Amino acid sequence: TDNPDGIDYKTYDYVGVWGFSPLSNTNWFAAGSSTPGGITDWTATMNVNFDRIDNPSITVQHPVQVQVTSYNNNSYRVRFNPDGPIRDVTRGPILKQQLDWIRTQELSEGCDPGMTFTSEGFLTFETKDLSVIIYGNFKTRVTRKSDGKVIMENDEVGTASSGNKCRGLMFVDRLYGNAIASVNKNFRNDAVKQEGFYGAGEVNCKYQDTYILERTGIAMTNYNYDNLNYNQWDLRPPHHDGALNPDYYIPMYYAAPWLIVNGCAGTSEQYSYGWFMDNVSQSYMNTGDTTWNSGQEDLAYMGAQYGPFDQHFVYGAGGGMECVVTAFSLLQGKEFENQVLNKRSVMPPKYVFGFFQGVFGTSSLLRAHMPAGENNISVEEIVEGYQNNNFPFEGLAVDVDMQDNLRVFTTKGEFWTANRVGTGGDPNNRSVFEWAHDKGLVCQTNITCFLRNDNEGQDYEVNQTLRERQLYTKNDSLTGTDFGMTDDGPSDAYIGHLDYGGGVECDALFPDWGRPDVAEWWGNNYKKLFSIGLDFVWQDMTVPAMMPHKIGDDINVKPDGNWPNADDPSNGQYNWKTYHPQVLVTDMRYENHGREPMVTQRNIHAYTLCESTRKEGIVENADTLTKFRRSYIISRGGYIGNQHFGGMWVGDNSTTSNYIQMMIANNINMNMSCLPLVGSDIGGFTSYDNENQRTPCTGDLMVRYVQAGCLLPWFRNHYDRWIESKDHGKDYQELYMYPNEMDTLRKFVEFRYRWQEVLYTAMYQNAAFGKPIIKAASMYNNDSNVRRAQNDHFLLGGHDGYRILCAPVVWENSTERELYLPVLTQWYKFGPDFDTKPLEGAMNGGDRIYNYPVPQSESPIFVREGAILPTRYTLNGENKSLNTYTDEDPLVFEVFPLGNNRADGMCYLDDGGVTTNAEDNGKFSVVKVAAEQDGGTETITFTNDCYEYVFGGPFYVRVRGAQSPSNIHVSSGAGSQDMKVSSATSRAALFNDGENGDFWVDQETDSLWLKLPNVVLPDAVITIT
Ligand SMILES: *[C@@H]1O[C@@](F)(CO)[C@@H](O)[C@H](O)[C@H]1O
Repeated sequence: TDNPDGIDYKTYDYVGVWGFSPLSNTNWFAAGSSTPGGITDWTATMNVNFDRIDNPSITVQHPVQVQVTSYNNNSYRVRFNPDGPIRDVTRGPILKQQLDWIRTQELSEGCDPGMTFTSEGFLTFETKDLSVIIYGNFKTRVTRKSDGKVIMENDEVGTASSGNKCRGLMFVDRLYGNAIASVNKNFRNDAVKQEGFYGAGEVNCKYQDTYILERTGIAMTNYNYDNLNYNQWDLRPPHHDGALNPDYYIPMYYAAPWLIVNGCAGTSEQYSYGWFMDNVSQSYMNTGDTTWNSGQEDLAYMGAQYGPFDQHFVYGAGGGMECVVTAFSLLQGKEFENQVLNKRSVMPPKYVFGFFQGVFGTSSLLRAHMPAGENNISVEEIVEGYQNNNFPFEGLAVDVDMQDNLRVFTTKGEFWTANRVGTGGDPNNRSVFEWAHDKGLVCQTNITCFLRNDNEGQDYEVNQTLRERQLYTKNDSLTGTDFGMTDDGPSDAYIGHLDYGGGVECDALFPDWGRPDVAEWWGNNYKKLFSIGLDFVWQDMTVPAMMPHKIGDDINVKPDGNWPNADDPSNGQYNWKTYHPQVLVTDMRYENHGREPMVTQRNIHAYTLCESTRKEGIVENADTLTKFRRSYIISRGGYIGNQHFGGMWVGDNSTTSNYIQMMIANNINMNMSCLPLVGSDIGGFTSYDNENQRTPCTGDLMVRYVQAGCLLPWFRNHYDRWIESKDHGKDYQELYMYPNEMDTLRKFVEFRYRWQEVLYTAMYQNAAFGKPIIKAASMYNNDSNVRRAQNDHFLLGGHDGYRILCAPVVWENSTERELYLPVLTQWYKFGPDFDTKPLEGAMNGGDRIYNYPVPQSESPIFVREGAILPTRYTLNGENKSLNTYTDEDPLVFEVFPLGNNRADGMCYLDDGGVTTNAEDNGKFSVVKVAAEQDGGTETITFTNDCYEYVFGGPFYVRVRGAQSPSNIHVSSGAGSQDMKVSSATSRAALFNDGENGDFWVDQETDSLWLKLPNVVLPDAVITIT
């Protein structure tokens, strides 16, 4: 039954950060006083008296829960509901079952937060490193035990004569609105603390000409949006004139109400903590922005258009911002389901780390069946171009082009080898996906939840069963709004419009996700694609991203590009490029709880789509998958918690230097919002040349794009292609189309391929421990200079996740950059060339190099001392896809020069996702290695933490800076032997002809290679004298 809490919904339209202003006080309640309401488990209740700040005699009472969530990881939670009872969400990143599991574990270890009400009514409690006090009006001080330092405090506002009111807890009188807010003191301007705020999902922020990482001193909003180019005109500030650049006040595709605050950076007294307002209505994060009077320099807040109020403060276990990220990912963890592998996120197939190509505007599988049309291309041509030119190349992102007339889950004849649709498994009529398997590729295909509704009487089973089973969103509201209607019906359906431009368009119905039965119906449609050879999913238009529309207009008519605007507001008539926000949706937050207008829950839609694809598509129907039983999702939208469904790409970027800068910042920020497998379209998706949209990306920009993206988790070149029947886009963008740059393009893809295990093992570090793959420079501790370098330096890889430094050039036509090397370690220049020549001399960390040289053919990438990295090569020397590697393609442990006479490395091994036995049954291995120099003796030790996956071929150790040994001894469960010099005199010969127990003195790269049998991998001691 609709609106069960009896809310009066006051706001439906978007409200920019210019119109959200808690610090203006008027009509806001804040916390005035309280009394104790008891403690159950680790949850204290305070009965709080809220007073109206501009009239403190107007008062209301609500219960406020304060809960310790983790003692060891120093986290706690504050929640209340000004609109009804406090309720646990049944879907979302934070679930009570996980909180319960964490509390049960810590209790069994004797953790005691000692939560107590003092006799004065104040609440006090401790965690491992912290001590908290909450006074009568909710004024809060969080103190660090070791030094006494106050690391966080909430904000109070004075009144004329009625006492101080605490702005830590705020909500708008329900006579006037529905918003909520929470305000902290912000020490950004403090000379010593110099607080900086980080995180926030996909927000872009310009400073002068450059896009930057930090999110200090700015007003932001989470409001999932079809935001092509990151600067959609309807998102402009009131009365904005001239061009709109992407910038901090524009919402993006991923909803991330999450910041990590970092102060006293680089000193022994650094502190960090993360702040999450777990709300799925439009939310706001202001880190001290005066613009529009939205906030105040010395305060920070989070808020949202709708309740309930639920926020988490996360300080982490160890020192540094990375520890904040690992603790956040624990709160969202699946330890409560006893995951043997997928604890903090879900492991992809190895092939997800390959190089992919998407094209929007292919018109067939084969050249033989391609319809004639200016600039038409076949999938076949694309594969040829990469394969004939020896690119490492994983396969394809196959767009809505392959579908029958935009009906999702269909294909058309042109995308089969015999030019007609079959049901799969016919060797004389292969699907695009079957044909791609025979080329050694895998594919994703674009799926959205628009179910085409205008079918001209033709049969489309997906839409028909959605109808028949009453599973679509209805056209109901509390406002009597008329969302529109077509001749197709049904008469009570919400009907939207999908618009790809250039006439590529249709009417659609949508699944009402919170209804029981919907998630299962949806997952089952994927059988129709899995059984014809599809490997993984590309999840698009997820807001869901509807054609812009105004109430009263026909379903297929959009308003003037300029509307709405300040002089002519939406006034409850614009759809804000998704559902008209008054539509009653079955509640996605709370099961079996009724319907609410979509305005209350916008930012949960993408998350729920992905969830349903993951559980009911990929997992439930895993039997219908052909070549790889493990699969994955790469989604355009979502909410905090998406890492448990798959990874992300940052939608529709463009082809300029600024988009490279944004790609890098987005990747780092998304990693710290616990979404690690993320990327942006390499080369930019949209056209960029205003005098002729068809102009391709320049050679030099593509090189820089590829260089910047090559060690980022998701690596796909994808673009809008101009073709006769879809006349927007660029002519081409494929790497093989760049003859002058081909050699460079190719060698950075090879470089990535060699480090496939670095990426895959970082991914395991994330699934298991929650460590971000990509590290912000400021995650590197005891360094006072990283913060300056942080826009375009990042780190990754190796046993701790900090063994590789990247500082890619972020400007076209530029052959130098300012380089900063983190201090108290030594660095070695590396990159695609260094595989086949010696290292250069050590570079001293803490060095700043102005105008450091960077030819187009190079990019700045450094390997830290003490690193041992797993590295892969093809046995034959040809470039192949990841998914066609076997254990006979060499695994090689490269030992870089030692740090303090030591080096360390880790490697995760499984079958790559051929089966799901690694995550279902524990079938994986984790090998560690160490090297120690002690006088004239070097010892290299291999150990395992589990060895449940048997690596099937020989493996190597490549020691850099070593030459001829006097003797090498290997000890291992399988007894022990001395090694002998190989008869092989080259690397290809050692790989193919060399015997197990052979070593090779590689003078050309100044390396010693040792070849070892597979049985000594899990446990060995190697003594080099
Ligand atoms: C979804 O939309 C398309 F289908 C067409 O623009 C894709 O090619 C895009 O990458 C994605 O945003």
